[PDB]
Amino acid sequence: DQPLAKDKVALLIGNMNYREHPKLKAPLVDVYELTNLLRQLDFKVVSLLDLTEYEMRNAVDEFLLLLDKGVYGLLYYAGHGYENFGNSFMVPVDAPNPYRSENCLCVQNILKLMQEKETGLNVFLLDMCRVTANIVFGYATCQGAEAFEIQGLANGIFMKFLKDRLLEDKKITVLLDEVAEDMGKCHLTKGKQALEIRSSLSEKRALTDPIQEYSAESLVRNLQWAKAHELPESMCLKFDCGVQIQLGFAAEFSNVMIIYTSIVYKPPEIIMCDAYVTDFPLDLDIDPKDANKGTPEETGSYLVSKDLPKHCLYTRLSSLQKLKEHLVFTVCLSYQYSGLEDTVEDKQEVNVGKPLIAKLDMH
Amino acid sequence: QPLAKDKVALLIGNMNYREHPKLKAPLVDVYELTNLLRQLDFKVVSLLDLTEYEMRNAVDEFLLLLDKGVYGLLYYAGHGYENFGNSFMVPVDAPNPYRSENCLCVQNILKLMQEKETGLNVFLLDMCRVTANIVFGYATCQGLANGIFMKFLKDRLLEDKKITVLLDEVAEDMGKCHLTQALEIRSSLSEKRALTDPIQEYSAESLVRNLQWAKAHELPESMCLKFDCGVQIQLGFAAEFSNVMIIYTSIVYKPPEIIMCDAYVTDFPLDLDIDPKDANKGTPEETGSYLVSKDLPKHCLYTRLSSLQKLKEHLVFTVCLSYQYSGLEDTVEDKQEVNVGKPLIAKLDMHRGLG
Ligand SMILES: NCc1cnn(-c2ccc(NC(=O)N[C@H]3COc4ccc(Br)cc4C3)cc2Cl)c1
Ligand SMILES: NCc1cnn(-c2ccc(NC(=O)N[C@H]3COc4ccc(Br)cc4C3)cc2Cl)c1
Repeated sequence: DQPLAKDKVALLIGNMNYREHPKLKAPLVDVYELTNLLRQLDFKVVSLLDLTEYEMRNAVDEFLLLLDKGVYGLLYYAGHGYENFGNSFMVPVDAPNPYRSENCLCVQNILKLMQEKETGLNVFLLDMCRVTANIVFGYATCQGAEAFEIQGLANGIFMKFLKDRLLEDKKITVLLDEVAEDMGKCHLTKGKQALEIRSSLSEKRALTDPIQEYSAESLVRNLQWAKAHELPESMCLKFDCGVQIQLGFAAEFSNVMIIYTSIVYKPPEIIMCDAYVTDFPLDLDIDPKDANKGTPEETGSYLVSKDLPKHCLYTRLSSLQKLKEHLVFTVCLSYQYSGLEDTVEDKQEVNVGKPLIAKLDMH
Repeated sequence: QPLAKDKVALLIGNMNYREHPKLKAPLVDVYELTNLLRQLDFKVVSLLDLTEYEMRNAVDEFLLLLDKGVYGLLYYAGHGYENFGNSFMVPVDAPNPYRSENCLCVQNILKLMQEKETGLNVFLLDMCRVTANIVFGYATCQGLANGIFMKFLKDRLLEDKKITVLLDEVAEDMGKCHLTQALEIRSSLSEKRALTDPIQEYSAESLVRNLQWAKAHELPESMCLKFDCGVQIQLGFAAEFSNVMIIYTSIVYKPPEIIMCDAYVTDFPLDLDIDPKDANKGTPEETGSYLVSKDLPKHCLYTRLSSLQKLKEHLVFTVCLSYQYSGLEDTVEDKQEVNVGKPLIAKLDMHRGLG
């Protein structure tokens, strides 16, 4: 008979900007594409980029609390990893050089924590660069870039093959076995990408299984998702000179938001009219040289450009998990009247609350 | 179509532990898996009750057969345990409590297998609590019936399907059955390999594998022993396992002037540790032998030699005859020493120590 999911939840972590290790590029595109594919399969997804050790530990611990009886969970990690004494570790962006196991997340410890859950299906996919829980563990490993090799937005090897099979209505073990076979058919993969599948799945479970809504347990999961996806409402700021500026917000990842400013009305007597954002909380570590760009791409934002209106100034806030209080910042306006030489200045402070992952209370 | 350069298998079943509870399922499970693998054209060596050094030597010699393109299968049934995320196979001489140093680390064996250019490497653990293409089945459980794992495995093993798909079906059958025992499958298989793939020989490498198999399966020829009194006794040999041979005696001819006579075997090498109270039985079952009873003639006396891996030199033993002439009261005794060479696993030259 048809297997069903009580619910479907997923946590995706992509680490790229390492303080003491080579920077990676594939986790950005891989996490974004996997988020959209899992959304088509009706997963409630939280996707985080560039997490420190404590951030990673807190995110995994909170994901594990959602794993009630019958729930389908998926944890995906892309970034640096390593093996030591038969144990594999996920490397956070603040890890020292050389790698110390105390500063990394032990994959085996997470599998043991998952083993204690009564989940319908638990999928743990590691895309690293070097009474049953129904756990399926996909361990993909690739070599680090060659220092003297020639290096757009390309997918990593594993995600390239996984995205072609992930939407299939087949048992997840069968599906991953097909992925391993596709990679074995390619000669370019033969020495640069490996895949090991560990499974204790005893039932025909698939990511496409339907979901079985007003219970407290169900509401807790919906509420965590809803908070993590909450963007500030758009604001129309009215200045004394008559100029009106709209402040817009778009989501790229659960901890990455794009802010844009647009001139909605400029009185005829005003010619120059620059609106820009400033005074961001110090926790976010925003470099002002990268804020107020003429295009979203100049802020390092390539994936949500479709959902952004043109003729704005864009700013990328990419460390929202470090925001411990409300997001308070300033919108400055620098303008010049027709027939006059001096530039006039004005500003207003805005409070847009706790956006996206920050709504879950960061500590 | 995928092909195997050759198909080799080593099956170990541990039951009679010195310091741990005795097990029964490995006897039946090893025997049944041997016959199924033989139908799939595997060259199989199946050993029972191995000590630490015996297990290490057998695994090391099995790993030497794993040349490029070969399909290997290693099966272990017996006590096992997990410690620090590592699993260990427990030999019959292991002390209590368990120790990593006295047991075989499963992960160390997987690492040794990882270095081979095998076409397919299957490692199945049935425990009681150029890629290598490794598929690892890890079954754990907490009376002549099969063990749980082998019961489900034997219904699927002969299928012409990819070994990973086949083991996934086994895990699903156990998940349906209320009776069930856990199963974890670890795989790095990137090609469509199956135990049913055909074998693709006169090369030296091919001949080395055939020779190891041939030696491990060599039984002594049947013998007709002729005694001075005219009595003739036929001595027979049957294989139950690679280290377990059944010996049987029968009176083929008794001269009319001999009113009664009995024959029996004695003086086995001390390495074999044969208890004479268990030898010369009227039925094979009384010797602890019930799997090969079909291939044994009736009305013989049976003796089970079950530790052939401990035989260092030729198997030399005595056939005694006690008889009585018609018209006489006293019983006449006679005996003949018999040398049957090194049978089965003993033909591979058994030694003290490691390597
Ligand atoms: N530097 C400051 C700092 C230190 N720690 N943290 C921190 C604390 C808490 C979290 N919590 C979190 O991610 N919760 C998610 C887990 O994934 C899913 C998946 C599905 C659904 Br439905 C809901 C959720 C909820 C994250 C962080 Cl990064 C910040
Ligand atoms: N206490 C005395 C003592 C100590 N060590 N040993 C000992 C030494 C060597 C072996 N060698 C062994 O079993 N070789 C087999 C391995 O499996 C296969 C599989 C397929 C084919 Br084709 C051929 C073979 C050859 C066994 C033992 Cl028990 C005895």
